Formats: sequence, structure tokens, C-alpha cells
Amino acid sequence: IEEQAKTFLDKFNHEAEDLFYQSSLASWNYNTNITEENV
Repeated sequence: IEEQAKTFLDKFNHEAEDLFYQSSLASWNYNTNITEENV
């Protein structure tokens, strides 16, 4: 349960190294220009 808390707070990362960073690399491109579509 505690490991299943540890690993699900580590395997959600397998759903979200992309779904953070490919939203966070996408958080970046708001800032090179006056473009809001990025925000």
C-alpha cells in the first residue's frame, strides 16, 4: 500500500513525463512572441 503509494506516485510519471513536459515545452512557446494561444 505504501509501496503502491510510492510506485503510483512514480508510475503516474510514465503517464506524465510527456504530459508534463510536452505541456511544459508547450508552456515555453507562449513566451517567444506575443502569442496567447500558447498560454
